Amino acid sequence: SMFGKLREKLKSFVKRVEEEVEKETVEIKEKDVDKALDELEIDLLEADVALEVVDALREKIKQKLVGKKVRIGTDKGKIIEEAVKEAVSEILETSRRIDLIEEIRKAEKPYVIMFVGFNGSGKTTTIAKLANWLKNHGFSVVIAASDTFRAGAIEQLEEHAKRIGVKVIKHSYGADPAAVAYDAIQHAKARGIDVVLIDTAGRSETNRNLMDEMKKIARVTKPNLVIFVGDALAGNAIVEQARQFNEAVKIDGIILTKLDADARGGAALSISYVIDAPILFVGVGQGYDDLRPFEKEWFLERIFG
Amino acid sequence: SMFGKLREKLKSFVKRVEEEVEKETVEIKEKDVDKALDELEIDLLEADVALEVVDALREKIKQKLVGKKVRIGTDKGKIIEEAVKEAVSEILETSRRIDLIEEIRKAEKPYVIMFVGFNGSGKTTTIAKLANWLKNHGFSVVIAASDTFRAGAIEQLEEHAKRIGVKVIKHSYGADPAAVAYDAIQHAKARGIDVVLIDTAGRSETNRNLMDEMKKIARVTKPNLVIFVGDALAGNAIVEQARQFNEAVKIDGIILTKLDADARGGAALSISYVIDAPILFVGVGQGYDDLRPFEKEWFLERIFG
Amino acid sequence: SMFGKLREKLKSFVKRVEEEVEKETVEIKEKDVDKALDELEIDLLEADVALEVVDALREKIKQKLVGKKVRIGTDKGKIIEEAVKEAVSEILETSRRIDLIEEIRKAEKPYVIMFVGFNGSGKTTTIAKLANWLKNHGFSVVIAASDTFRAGAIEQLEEHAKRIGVKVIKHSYGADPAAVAYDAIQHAKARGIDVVLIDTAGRSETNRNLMDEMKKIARVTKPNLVIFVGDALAGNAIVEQARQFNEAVKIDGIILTKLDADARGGAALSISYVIDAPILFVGVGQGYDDLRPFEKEWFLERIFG
Amino acid sequence: SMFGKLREKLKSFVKRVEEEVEKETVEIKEKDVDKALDELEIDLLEADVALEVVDALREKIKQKLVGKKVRIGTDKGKIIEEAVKEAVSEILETSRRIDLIEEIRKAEKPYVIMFVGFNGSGKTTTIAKLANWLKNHGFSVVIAASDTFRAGAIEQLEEHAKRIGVKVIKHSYGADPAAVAYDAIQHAKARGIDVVLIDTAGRSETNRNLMDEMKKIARVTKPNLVIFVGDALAGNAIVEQARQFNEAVKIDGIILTKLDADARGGAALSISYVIDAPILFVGVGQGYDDLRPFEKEWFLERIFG
Amino acid sequence: SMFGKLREKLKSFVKRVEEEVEKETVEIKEKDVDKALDELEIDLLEADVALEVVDALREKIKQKLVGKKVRIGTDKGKIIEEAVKEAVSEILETSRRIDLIEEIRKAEKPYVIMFVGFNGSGKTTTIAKLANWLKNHGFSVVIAASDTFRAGAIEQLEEHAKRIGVKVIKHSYGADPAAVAYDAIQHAKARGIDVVLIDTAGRSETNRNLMDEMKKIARVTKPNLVIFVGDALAGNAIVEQARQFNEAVKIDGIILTKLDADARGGAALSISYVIDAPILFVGVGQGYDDLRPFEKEWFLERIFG
Amino acid sequence: SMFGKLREKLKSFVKRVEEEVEKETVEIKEKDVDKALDELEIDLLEADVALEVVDALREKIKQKLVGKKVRIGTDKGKIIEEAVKEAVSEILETSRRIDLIEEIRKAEKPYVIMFVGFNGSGKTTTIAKLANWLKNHGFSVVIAASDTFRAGAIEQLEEHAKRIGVKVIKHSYGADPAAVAYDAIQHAKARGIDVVLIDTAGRSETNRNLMDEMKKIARVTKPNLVIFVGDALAGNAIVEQARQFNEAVKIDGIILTKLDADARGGAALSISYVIDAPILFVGVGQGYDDLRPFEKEWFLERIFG
Repeated sequence: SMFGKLREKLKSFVKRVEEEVEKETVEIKEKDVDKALDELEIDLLEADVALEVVDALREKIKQKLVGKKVRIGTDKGKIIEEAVKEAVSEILETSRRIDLIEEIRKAEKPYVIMFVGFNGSGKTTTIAKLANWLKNHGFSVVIAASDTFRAGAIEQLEEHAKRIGVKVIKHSYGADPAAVAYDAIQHAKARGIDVVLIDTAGRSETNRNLMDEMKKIARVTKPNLVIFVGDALAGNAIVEQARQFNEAVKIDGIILTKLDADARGGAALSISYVIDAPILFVGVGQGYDDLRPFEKEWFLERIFG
Repeated sequence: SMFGKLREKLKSFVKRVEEEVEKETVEIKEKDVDKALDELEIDLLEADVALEVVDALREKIKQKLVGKKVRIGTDKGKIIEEAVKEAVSEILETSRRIDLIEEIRKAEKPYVIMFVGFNGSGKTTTIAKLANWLKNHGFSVVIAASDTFRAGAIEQLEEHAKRIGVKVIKHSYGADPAAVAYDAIQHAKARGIDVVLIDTAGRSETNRNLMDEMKKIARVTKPNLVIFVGDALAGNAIVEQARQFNEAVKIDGIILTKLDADARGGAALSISYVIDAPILFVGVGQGYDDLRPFEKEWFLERIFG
Repeated sequence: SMFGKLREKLKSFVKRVEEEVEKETVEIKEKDVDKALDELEIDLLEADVALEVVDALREKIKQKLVGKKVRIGTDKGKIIEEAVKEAVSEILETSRRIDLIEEIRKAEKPYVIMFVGFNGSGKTTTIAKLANWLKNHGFSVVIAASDTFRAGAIEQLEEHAKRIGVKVIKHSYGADPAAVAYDAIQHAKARGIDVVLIDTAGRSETNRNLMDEMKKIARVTKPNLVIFVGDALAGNAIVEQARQFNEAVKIDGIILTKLDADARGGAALSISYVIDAPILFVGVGQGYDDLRPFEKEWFLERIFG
Repeated sequence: SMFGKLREKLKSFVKRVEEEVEKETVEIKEKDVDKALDELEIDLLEADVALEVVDALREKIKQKLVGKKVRIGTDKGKIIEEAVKEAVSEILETSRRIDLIEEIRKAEKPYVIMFVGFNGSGKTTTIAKLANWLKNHGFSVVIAASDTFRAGAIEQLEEHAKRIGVKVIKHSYGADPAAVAYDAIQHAKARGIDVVLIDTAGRSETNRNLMDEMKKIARVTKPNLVIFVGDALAGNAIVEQARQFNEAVKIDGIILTKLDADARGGAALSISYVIDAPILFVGVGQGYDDLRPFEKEWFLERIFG
Repeated sequence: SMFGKLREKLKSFVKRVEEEVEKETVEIKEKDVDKALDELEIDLLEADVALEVVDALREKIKQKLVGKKVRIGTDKGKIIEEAVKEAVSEILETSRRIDLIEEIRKAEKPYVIMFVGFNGSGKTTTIAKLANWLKNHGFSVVIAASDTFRAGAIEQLEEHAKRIGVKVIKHSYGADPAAVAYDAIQHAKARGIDVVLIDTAGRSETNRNLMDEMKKIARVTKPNLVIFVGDALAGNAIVEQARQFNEAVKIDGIILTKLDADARGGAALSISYVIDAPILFVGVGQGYDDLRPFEKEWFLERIFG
Repeated sequence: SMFGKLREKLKSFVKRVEEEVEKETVEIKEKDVDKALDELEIDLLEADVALEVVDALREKIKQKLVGKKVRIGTDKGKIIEEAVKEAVSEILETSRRIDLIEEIRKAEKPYVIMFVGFNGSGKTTTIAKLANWLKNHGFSVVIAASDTFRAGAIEQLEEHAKRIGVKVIKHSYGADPAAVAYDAIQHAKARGIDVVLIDTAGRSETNRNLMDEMKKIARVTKPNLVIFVGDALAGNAIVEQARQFNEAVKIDGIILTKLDADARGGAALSISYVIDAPILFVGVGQGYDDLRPFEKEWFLERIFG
């Protein structure tokens, strides 16, 4: 339940190599892994795995399995499957990890966090849930409603924020996004508020280019942290989405929403490696505590079942 | 908390009439109500109230207040406010009510329900929640995944449906929507399943007009019930959305999502009167039981505080 | 200078018939006019003349010229050219004429005028100029800024209106258009203002269909007069534009802008006949008094030079 | 090779009924055909067969098979397969047939033919090929280039037409389509030309609605025959395309292009029944003689293999 | 009347600092200006002032006011208001000024001027008005109609140009823009004409990218001067518009239209600083002489009232 | 028949220079060629010739004709016309030529060829025709159907490929393009197939940028050869189309389709010079052998007649 397509293709690679070892102590032949890896590349490409992740996986798996001897009679599966597990693990932990709580505590207040992402990414609810998480840890929070052309989205943010006791700074419909965020930062300075979260637009407006707007807000607010948020069910999209954003304003961390429904998993496996930024939180449900700090070992076990 | 703009404008009308009675047993003069009602019309139009609802409100309020005597010394507010309450109540209960459970029990199985609405309406999660509600009442359910160009939306539906034990009938990406629904109906016939719910597209596709597609599915599946679903936060939209749908395929019932965040309320007040269909359920939160059967008196008290 | 293409094609028809009379008292033969009229139809169609106007012209010209004798030696040109002049004149004066000033004087105040047209039609400046014209005639005027998504257009209207002493009623960006117009009508009632002019949107908005919006405003404001405004330089467009509008809300009168630059003239010749509404004013320049009451004889002489 | 999906689903229905007869002189039971027909409906809907054709097929097949006795030992397949063949045949020959050559011979010249269809339908090459076919039969032809915003398409038409000795009437880029066609008709009158073919636009232009333009051309040219052309490979499209066109201007005949590559066949099977117009020619290749007069028996044998 | 929002926010900053000096010879404290400047930044951002202009203003105002002593009893307002005036003045006069008349006189003829800007900028009428201005100064002028897909715009240009005696070089609808401009330059060489003005497209065409087209015309015509034209009422737009253009072809000078109606003023204040090009002319009305050479002191007094 | 506009403008330049020599052994004066070349530049720009080709032509023609003496009485035309012929010839043969057959023979199999181009370019039929050409030369071929969102285009490719005995590798609708191509390369390795041809998308998809997709496929498949295909009738387009593609992935060779209908010829003359890649094949008809290897001398004679 989760990552089925990715898991099934990884298992099919283990079984192919195991066949070669059966027909065949014996040694695992490079020619045999090369062939099976060619089939795996086809499968992973169709499962939304980025090429550079496919290439890194080939490199790691080859280096781990070529030269290896299967003591005749033992359990092949686990030797081969152990190389694959290690390869996958290594591509997850490439990005330098970030301890949000320690970064905030040690920083001069307010710690300001800018969110980027396209509409449908789950950005607005993520911000409310993160505000709640921060408060449960003893931090005060204020939210800047800089998504100024979506009255509906702001109403929804306002309703979630009232419930958990965090203030939303907003101006009138169509206001300048950067002015709203700068306003929230001043308000936070005056009240000794620990963290400012910036809710941004997720689509261009008439003569207001999305990437240009993100650069302006970044220049105006000088964020401590830029977080990309992406919808895991949009497999064929999130990685290219994060590439565009990263190109306008460097991404520090990633949050993936609706991960519990992600039956594929190639994009989720790839994004951290490609963007070179750690996954900080995963959304795994519709309740507030359904935003969990990312746990590598939990992720790995969901991939391998 | 909810319907603030609507409530504030209704209260401002009560206060204006009360002023007239104070400056002024005295009698409440038609000229005085007419004037205050002109100001109310301006206010309700800016709060997304449909004109025909504004007109019905004027007619009812006028008929209830003109000729009425305020015993000098008593409480004016409650006499005037009582007319307004009755007027609003009468526009809510214009549509003939539908008892879903009794309609299903008495019908030949399967009872088939077609949903219509644009993307963003909350249609997909509503269907899962309604399936859950039906099961809690002893009905078996199957879902037809006829929204065949949204792989992400279907994954999400599949995940919710597995959790509550209802089967999803789906075909491959881009399949014919009507064929999927007809497939689910046959499957339901074979297994003695009580209810079939049809999850439809919410946007046009290249050479596949949304309204034309809805007519085809209706003709193919002959639904017992057609339910429009609409997002309450899209005040300026839901009523015109339902008008278009009603025009292609007659709407029997309405479900409004995200009502807990609706700080305005004019559209929600209007939609049943305009479409001449009862509101069956309201979405008031992110949990499954956050889809509640519509309760008129609860609604009225949320409007008047 | 003006209407050159139309004039040149009409003259070319006169010359062709005159040739036939020369080669040939003699009589003007129906076969000869029929042939020359076939060539004229080709020419007028390429000059934006609507088919039903082409057909009416053929019918009138044929009836006027067939059977007619040219006294051999006289001036042919003027006999033939006189039929054409009469035909053109008759298609201009098909619509029942409207005396705006007498309609206003005799009406119960305020007299309300709704304008319709697509952006680029010159609608906004036309309204200011008409307000000025009305004031020069002793009428008080107020303008409703119901084009609520164009901040730039409203600024421009505000600036023109301040200069001539007329008040503009406006709400905030994105407000409900009908509420603004109803507001201006109440304001006019309170101040004894003679005329209300309604400045409307000229393009659809996200989930706000232009024709649907025009019907709502009409229902809310119950205008005495609906005026279509169109840009004469958009030859291939204005007639179809007016057809669409007429279909949603009946057009009473037409104003054509930028007529002084119209080197073609087929559309301007056609529009009144097709819509069955008189041209009330023509825009012939950039100054305020460059909006002139339509004068049939002036128009005819501009066509024939 | 051709119509594989349609054929495979029809065969699968025959085999299901045959199973029922085997497990089971015996008689073919209505309950058995009903069930198998429910599965066929699912299959035909997914193969682009229109519902009303699915319904007519059910009606005919049921009437032909219910009550029928299979003499025990004989060949079931052919009895059942014979009913299906007859049903399919009857839906092909519903429209009254048109003998183009006899219609032209008996008509007053020029016989004018207007073509309608969206770009990509193969309309432009079809017109050239039909012109060639007409000439091989002794008719003179002229082509009106009324697709006036596609310089590339007209160049291609001009090149094909020069090769077969037919004249193309064209004006300058962006000219009025109706004026071009009326021009070609006059030219044809003057030269005693038998047939005029009108090449029309296949997409809307800025302020020039496609259906409105088609009505204008029809009114101006008064065609003897209106031919819809459609691309068979656009299965999910051609029927709705023809519906729209038929709605603006009644369709007399249909030509389907690229039929040799049509591996599906549901739309091609349906279109004549739905539009109530005969298929006149099929395009089965890239050479000029690859436009063949439609032959019902050839079509049937391609469907059944 | 003009620049009200900008003026009101600048005045509100003066009053805040003056309060601090009152509550408080005294000295003006940096902490006090810093605070008030933070509020000013919020206000100027919402008034369309570009960030780099906000930053330059902060830098200049701080440097001018910090350390300054208010002789107790004197007029504070004027000391503070004088710093602000100087700051604003310095951001206006950052770009090196251009004397158009002297540049033309001293140049080898023809002096060629290319205009860039999006449709709605007022580009076409600006060119006619500038041609008139040049002629009033003794220069001969020719206009290249390189906006070849807007027949309406060219008609309007032709009409204005005939009135003032300047020739328009134009080709047929849809012609190559660069060929038209090169044609006008040759024509000017042959007739000893002093100045060529190039009227360009203001929107992309099917497969004709606007910026790519501007580079081609620049390469073909080698202009002496490139002028950006922008509509002042499009506050949220002109600066980004000029950035894009500047990026494809370097801008030498700016003309702002409809400045008399500009009730905001932040964009108009910013554009010269951001683009590093002087404002050459302002449009302040609908008559020909309503295009005025830019006058810094007039501008400043309109800002401060 | 072909290249008429280009030829006519080149001839008009020869005649102008010849006039100068007549009015005038005499010598051909640089001033005379300069003038006539200015007129030629206007003409070639309007015929879709790229500026850098216009510039190279001027440079070559000037160098060849200036200083040249016409022996008085001889044939001027041929001396001048000979310079022009040489100039045109030199711009055609600027790109280093490619012998496809020798490149394939000498390469390690499979030789992989990636095609790029926008829809409507004739890419899909070109690939089938090239496959046929390769087979007639003794090479085995496989086609990768990487244009995965066009079911119709793939059906057509499948039908052409079956006829000539080449296999098409395809996956399901909407599959990952790069995975399909990598699949075809593995299949080719296993069967000893000489050449792999990659059929790519020609338009962007929702969140799948065309140029980004082309880079991915190139990275995944490491093609030996990248071929741009372009439609000659799209004069105003192909050169900019090839520029964009070249920018994402370097173009090695060009194929121009529908050249037999190209009545203009400026773009076809320019493209090789601008892209710095040879034309490998021209499409001159609808049959398979209507894809001809490019022949410079044949091309030149078609240009000059």
